[PDB]
Amino acid sequence: MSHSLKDFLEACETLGTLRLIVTSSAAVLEARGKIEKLFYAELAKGKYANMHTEGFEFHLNMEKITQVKFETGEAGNFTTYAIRFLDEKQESALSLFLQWGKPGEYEPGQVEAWHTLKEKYGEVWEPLPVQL
Amino acid sequence: MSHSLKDFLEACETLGTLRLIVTSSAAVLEARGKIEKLFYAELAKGKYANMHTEGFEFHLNMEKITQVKFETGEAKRGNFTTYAIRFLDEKQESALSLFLQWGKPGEYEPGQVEAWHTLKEKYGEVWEPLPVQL
Ligand SMILES: [Zn+2]
Ligand SMILES: [Zn+2]
Repeated sequence: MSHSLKDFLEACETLGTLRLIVTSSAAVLEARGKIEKLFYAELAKGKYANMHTEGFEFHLNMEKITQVKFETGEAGNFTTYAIRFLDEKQESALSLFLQWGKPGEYEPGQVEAWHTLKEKYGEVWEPLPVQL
Repeated sequence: MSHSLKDFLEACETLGTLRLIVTSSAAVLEARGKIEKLFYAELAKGKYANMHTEGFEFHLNMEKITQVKFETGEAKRGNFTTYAIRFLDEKQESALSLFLQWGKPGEYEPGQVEAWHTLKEKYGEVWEPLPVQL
């Protein structure tokens, strides 16, 4: 399965509140927010998807993402729902988790929206070449 | 010279609102907030500095930082001066950058830039963490 990473990122707006996770060699930042109002720009280093919210800013070099995977886990006694954006080394450059309110209480239709994306794009898939 | 990374992170509370930047191989996340209410924990992979706010959670493996550098830069959009603290790993790559958070372009909080220079003078423009201890 091969799909547009741009289309997919925009489609993540349907997931409601997310926990966006980016990890370096030594740090982790886990930001709470909804994906929306994405803007794109091409630079020397890559073709970027970008977001500016009140609490945080986000940039994704779409050209470096080789595969996207859906994943569930266990937290409390409840299921977690994640989407991983993997790089050439098969390491997660970005992870998106559905964000609950009180522990395990997801937003109405949120878990459904996640399954809808997984069914539409597939369990694991590779992005098509990026064109801005 | 060498200093305690723990003491340094505690001292960062004096810098007011920061912009915490963590970069992976392909993504950048920037979160706005003061470095305050830090808590430490020893995990399997090492001693971590952490923060929990409503908007974000932050974790730093202190044992992986080999060098810390103060840098004044210039913003791409605005052409205004930026003030950063970069936490380098063993590859001399920034595992975390803390920027003074600007309001309007080049606008900082009262005493904030002076506080950055004071911290820089106290720790040095480039310094190395001591073996991590809480
Ligand atoms: Zn940015
Ligand atoms: Zn966390």
